[PDB]
Parts: sequence; structure tokens; C-alpha cells
Amino acid sequence: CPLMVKVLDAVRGSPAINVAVHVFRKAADDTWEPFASGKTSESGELHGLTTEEEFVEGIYKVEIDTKSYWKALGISPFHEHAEVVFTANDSGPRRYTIAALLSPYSYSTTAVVT
Amino acid sequence: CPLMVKVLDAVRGSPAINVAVHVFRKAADDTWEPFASGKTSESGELHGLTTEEEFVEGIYKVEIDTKSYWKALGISPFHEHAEVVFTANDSGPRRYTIAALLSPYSYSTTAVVTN
Amino acid sequence: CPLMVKVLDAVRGSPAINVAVHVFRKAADDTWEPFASGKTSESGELHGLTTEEEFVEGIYKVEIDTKSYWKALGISPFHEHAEVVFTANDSGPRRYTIAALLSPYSYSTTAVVTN
Amino acid sequence: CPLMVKVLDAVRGSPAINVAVHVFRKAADDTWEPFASGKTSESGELHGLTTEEEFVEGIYKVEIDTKSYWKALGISPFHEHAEVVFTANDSGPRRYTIAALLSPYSYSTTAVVT
Ligand SMILES: COc1ccccc1/C=N\OCCC(=O)O
Ligand SMILES: COc1ccccc1/C=N\OCCC(=O)O
Repeated sequence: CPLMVKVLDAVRGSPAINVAVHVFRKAADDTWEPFASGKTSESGELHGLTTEEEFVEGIYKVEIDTKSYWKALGISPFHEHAEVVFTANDSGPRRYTIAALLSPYSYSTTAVVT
Repeated sequence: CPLMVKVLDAVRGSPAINVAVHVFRKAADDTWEPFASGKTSESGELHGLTTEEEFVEGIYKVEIDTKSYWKALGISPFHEHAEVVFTANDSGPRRYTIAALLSPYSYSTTAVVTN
Repeated sequence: CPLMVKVLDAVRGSPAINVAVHVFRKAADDTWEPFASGKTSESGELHGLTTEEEFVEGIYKVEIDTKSYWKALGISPFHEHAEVVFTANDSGPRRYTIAALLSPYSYSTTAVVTN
Repeated sequence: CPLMVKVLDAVRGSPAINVAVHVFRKAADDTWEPFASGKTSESGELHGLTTEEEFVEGIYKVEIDTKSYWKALGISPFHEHAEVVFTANDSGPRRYTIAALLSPYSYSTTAVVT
């Protein structure tokens, strides 16, 4: 599993459950095209987005549908989504974890590359 | 100044100076139109991006070019940029400050919205 | 103003107003002496905690009373307080801004240190 | 395992390995007294700090020796440590994860309570 995503809720102190996550890869022009997607588990994790064969060098955008998440909880959100854009495999393949921490008017994201 | 950006560097404990910022606005056809752009000052602030007349309702994206910033400091970062997408002025005009805190493999962004 | 604190609220997208802050300094006997205290203004800023003469070298702790803040907003938070402990002025005097971003189960703090 | 700690490095994009973590419980006066301690694993995690029997309601301080961590990497740090102070079991016992994300001049911490 070369790309994992983990989403935490800073208002409730819990994983962010059932959050929709869409991954895009940048194409020959510049257009963003869909690559992978899923919903966070009860642990706030999304595994099996890709396989190593499919996850080649490139620029990727991970867009976290945080707006719908807060909306489901009846909380007023600021962002349309959180968007994490990065080059992967700059030097061949690695394991990537993209972690996001969500609040209504703020978010932070970090990458663990191993 | 209805749209301001403030950027800090968490490695060096300082404002993030001369960071490129581009602001786009979603167009009728679901596409991102250039809206405004600038570079942060020695205080890590970017003022004068727009005006209250030009800053109408819409969905805006503030892209902070964190990759050039880190490279111009000699360091290889993870992110292509730090992005913040939000709907603005939907219930009247508001003043927005977008603050971002940068590290090479992480960033944080917050919006302070006042009336 | 060699020691300033700025506090934001990430739930409401605003400065965190009337937040109590206490600053302690480690004493010769390894104990925390009261140094300064105040409350943030409507801009979430706390100025005038100290003076450059009083702010000598040492290890300081800035305690931000996030628990009272959240309670006075009607909400049950995780942390007793947000704390930041750092050595100051060890290689000459410096100006420090301690910025903190608050959520009920999380907080972030950054220091901006200028010369 | 009712108290876990996880520490990530935002400069290197990796778990923060071999970081010393000291937990204290507040006593009848106010004095802080040692309760638990350990070093982060290769995954940046510290498990087995306590057991449920031992981890009762109270105020706890988790102090993360971030200064020595950066020092070991030859990077100049700002903080003496990161300190996370919280009431636990306010309403009986829970599982607590305290997560910290470290930079030389910044840190963020969040609690996942389950
Ligand atoms: C803890 O502060 C954060 C800020 C932004 C993104 C992530 C974190 C924290 N932890 O991420 C790791 C979560 C986990 O591994 O369970
Ligand atoms: C303090 O923690 C932060 C995390 C992410 C982005 C901003 C901050 C803090 N302050 O931003 C305000 C900076 C200022 O207005 O001096």
C-alpha cells in the first residue's frame, strides 16, 4: 500500500469517519484526472487506494471532502475541501501517508514518507 | 483590505518572506480564473491583493508557492504548494485573513473572518 | 514589546478574545516563578506583558488558559491549557511572538523570533 | 492500552524516532509526579506506558523531549519540550491517543479519544 490517507477531527477528538477522499494525477497538459478514491473507515483511514504498479512518479492532488463531513455533523465549515498536492517518487517509489487534521476554519496536513 | 495572507516559517521561526501567492476564482464554467497574485513582504504579509469592489461572492483558491520558497532556501520540500479553497462573501462582504504555517513536509492554514 | 502572544480560534475563524495567559520563568532552584500575565484583546493579541529590561535570559513557560476560554463558550475541551516552554535571550535580546491556534481537542503553537 | 503517544517530524516527513516521553500525574498539593515514560519506536509510537488499572481519572502532563530529538539530528530547536496537559476519564475511562507534530519552532498536538 504505497498511498494511505488518515483524517482526524480536532473538534470532536476523533478520527474523521466516512470522509470522501479523491486523488488526482496531473496529465500531459496540466489537467487533473481522477486516479483513486474512497471513504475513511471508523479509524479515519483510507487504505487500498492504489497498488505499487499503478502508483508511478507524478504530481498528485489528494482532495478531502471536509465540507460534507462537517455538514453531516451540523457544524458550519469554511473550506470547500482540503487539498494536498505533491510530487511522488521524485526518487523512485516510497510509502506515503498523508495525514490531515480538521477544524471548521483550519486544517493541517503532514506527509510521512517511508 | 478584504483579503490578506500571512505566511510563517516553522523551521526558522520567522515570517516567510518573498513567497509567491496566486488567488483564483471559480468561473461560471467550473474552471479557475486568475483573480490576484502577489509576494509576501518582510513581515510575511501580503496586502493589496484586491479591493472590496472586485472581491465579489464566489469560490476562491489561494495557492501559496511553498515549493519555490523552500528551494530558494536550499531545501527539497514535499508539497507542490499549500492550497486553501473556500466560498467567500456569500452572506454579505467579509474581511478574510488566510494564515499559513510552513514546514518542509507539513503545512497548516487557518482563516480568520471578520465583519 | 519583546514578548507578545497572539491566539486564534479554529472553530469560529476568529481571534480568541479574553483568553487568560500566564508566563512563568524557571528560578535558580528549578521552580516556576510568576513572570507576567494578561488577557488577549479583541484582536487576540496580548501586548505589554513585559519590558526589555525585565525580560532577561532564562527558560520561560507561556500557559494559555484554553480550558476557561472553551467553557466560557459553552464547550467541554480536552486540554487543561496550551503550554509553550522555551529558552529566551540566551545569545542576546530577541523579540518573541508566540502564536497559538486553538480547537477543542487540538492546538498548535509557533514562535516567530526576530532581531 | 489506554494511553498512547505518537510523534511525527514535519521537517523530515517521518515518525520521530527515539524521542523520550515523560508522563506525570498531578498530586494532592499540585506537585507533578512521574507516572510513565518511554521512547518512541521506529513508528514514532510509544505503547505500554500504562495499564487500565493504573490509569485512573486525574490531570496528566505528557512532556515530549523534542529538544534532544532535534539536537540529535543537528538541527537548532526552539522549545525545551512540548507539553500536553489534560484531564483524563473526566467521565470514566477512555482510550487516549496523544499525537504531536514537530518542527524546530512549532508543534501541534491533538487528542483522539475513543
Ligand atoms: C498531531 O498534529 C497533526 C497535524 C496535521 C496532521 C497530522 C497531525 C497529527 N498526527 O497525524 C498522525 C495521526 C496518526 O498517525 O494517528
Ligand atoms: C499560531 O498557529 C498558527 C498555525 C497556522 C497558521 C497560523 C498560526 C498562528 N498565527 O497566525 C497569525 C500570525 C499573526 O497574525 O501574527
